[PDB]
Amino acid sequence: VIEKRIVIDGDGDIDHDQALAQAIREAREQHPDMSVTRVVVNKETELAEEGEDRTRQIINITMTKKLDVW
Amino acid sequence: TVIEKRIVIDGDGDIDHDQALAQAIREAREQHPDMSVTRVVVNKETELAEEGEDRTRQIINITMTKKLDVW
Repeated sequence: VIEKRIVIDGDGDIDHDQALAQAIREAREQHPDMSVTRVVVNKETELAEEGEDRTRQIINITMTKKLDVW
Repeated sequence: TVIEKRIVIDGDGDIDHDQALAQAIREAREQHPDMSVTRVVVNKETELAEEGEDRTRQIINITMTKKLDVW
C-alpha cells in the first residue's frame, strides 16, 4: 500500500471533488498498476495553550494494488 | 512511553478548542499524573466519496509523553 500525504499550510477551503478527481488522475498517470482506495481531507488544528491555533490541510490518498477481475 | 489517545465524534458540531485542551489536560492530570500532554489536535476529517455524501468526523488526537520536570 501507498500513503500519499499532501500538506497545504493555511485554512483556505479545498475543492473536495477536484481533489478526488486529481487524486484519481495522478494515480492513473504515475502509478498505473495501482488504484486509489481512499481519499481523506483533514482540517487539522493544533491547539496551543500559549498562543494561536495553527491550522493545516492534510490530503491523505491511500492507494493499493489493482485487483484484477479474475 | 508515548500515549496516543484518539477520540471520534461522528457529529460535525463545532468543537470548543479551549475546552478540548482543558479537558485533555484535566484527564491527563487525573489518570496519568506521571505524564504531560504535549500535543492536542482537532481534525475535521472528510472522507471523500465518489458515489454520494462525504461523511465527516471530528477526531481529537491527544499526544502525551513522559513528564519533563526536574525535582
